[PDB]
Amino acid sequence: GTEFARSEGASALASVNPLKTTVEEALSRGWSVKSGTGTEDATKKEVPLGVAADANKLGTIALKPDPADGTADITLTFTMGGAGPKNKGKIITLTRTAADGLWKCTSDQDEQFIPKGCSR
Repeated sequence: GTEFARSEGASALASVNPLKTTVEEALSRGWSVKSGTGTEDATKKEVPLGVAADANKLGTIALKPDPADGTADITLTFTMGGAGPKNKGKIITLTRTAADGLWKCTSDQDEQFIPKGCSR
C-alpha cells in the first residue's frame, strides 16, 4: 500500500523514451542500432544505444531485433524486475513499426499506473 507504483512507471518510461531519438538518428544514416554501451563501429556500421541494460535499478532494458536495421519492427522493452509488488514483472513496450516509422507504447501494468501516452 505504500509502494511508489506511479513513480515507478514514470521512471521506467523515462529510461526508454529518449532511446527513440537514438534509434531514429542511426536509421537516418543507414546504420544499424545495437544494444548496450560502446563506440560506433564503422566497419559493420552499428551504433550502440549507449545505455547499460541495468542503468535503472527498477529493471532491465532490451532491444529486439539486435542489431536492428530499420527493415523490421523494432521493440524496446523495460521489464520491471526490480519494482515493488504492484509492478514487479510488468513490461513497458515501445514498438516502431517499419512500414510507417511510427512509434507506439503499450504496457501490461494495472491501468491506473500506466504512464501518459501508453495504452494496454
